[PDB]
Amino acid sequence: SGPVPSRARVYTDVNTHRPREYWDYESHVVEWGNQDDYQLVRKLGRGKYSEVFEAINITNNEKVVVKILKPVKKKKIKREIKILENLRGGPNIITLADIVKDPVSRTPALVFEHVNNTDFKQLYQTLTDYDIRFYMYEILKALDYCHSMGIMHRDVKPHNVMIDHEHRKLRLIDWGLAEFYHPGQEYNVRVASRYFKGPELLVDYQMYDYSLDMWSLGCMLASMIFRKEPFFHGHDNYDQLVRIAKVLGTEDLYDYIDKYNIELDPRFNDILGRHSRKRWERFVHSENQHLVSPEALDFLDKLLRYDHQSRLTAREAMEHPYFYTVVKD
Ligand SMILES: COc1ccc(C(=O)Nc2ncc(-c3ccc(C(=O)O)cc3)s2)cc1
Repeated sequence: SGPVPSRARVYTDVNTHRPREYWDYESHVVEWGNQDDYQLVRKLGRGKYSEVFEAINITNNEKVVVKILKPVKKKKIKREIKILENLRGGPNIITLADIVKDPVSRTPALVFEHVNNTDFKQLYQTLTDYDIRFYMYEILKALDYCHSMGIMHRDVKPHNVMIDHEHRKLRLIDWGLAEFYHPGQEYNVRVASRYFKGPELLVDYQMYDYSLDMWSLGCMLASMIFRKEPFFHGHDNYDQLVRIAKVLGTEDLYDYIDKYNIELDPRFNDILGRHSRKRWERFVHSENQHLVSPEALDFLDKLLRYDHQSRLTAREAMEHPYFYTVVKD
């Protein structure tokens, strides 16, 4: 008879108590840098709505990355910009070193610090058990910081986690989907990579929060220790939830939907079927045991939970024994 509302259990009113210019990006006035200080070197990846290039600051010969914002909606540009500024300086948060525009065209471009990212398409291998705990911990720092600042990343995935292994340097990037958290707001469930979409999104529950991001984190932790990227590999959004259900089980999935009085599509109930909750051990093998430990499994199990309200906060996660060595260090 109607979805049960929900609210973040932590940092719930973080933006409510701040000045109106902090989250009101629509009124944010941008200060422009000088476009002529940069020269594009080569195109990297791509994207819909943006063109990313490796570049060089002609003033200091320093490498930099430039994201040209293609014709879209100024609000979206204002949102990412305001967010990037609000987070500037945060631990492991990509640094927005400048903002420029074509004086004639008006086409906006975001200049970021450069990261000599180690090729991930085949790197998470040499990554030792300690390397994972370390980087996971570092990713946690960024999340707790951004969440602390009332902001949801919404696109946590391996591609948005730049890593310069040689320098043990990590950065969380592309805040293109990030949004400000305001208790009781209904958000767009169509964010984040499919393999990293949380149950809440998959069942169309819109009143979600920061917890979306630890689920995505949990997915990354899984793929990393079990050496299966992506861990949950669905064909489409519907199948994505089936992949999760085959691991976490259907009973818990149904208690969750029941709890929030969520209505699922009829056909969806047919494809979910019936599955038992499998034990994580079931996924460990000779090629990934060195990365798996009891602590890792306990931590992962506390991240990957249907009910977003029951997931660990980034802060609580940084306290898990899995990180004993890292912290100690
Ligand atoms: C193989 O060596 C490599 C060295 C460097 C790179 C590379 O892309 N470096 C990069 N450094 C920073 C990058 C970056 C890309 C997008 C965004 C955003 O917020 O949208 C922010 C920062 S990309 C890629 C490969």
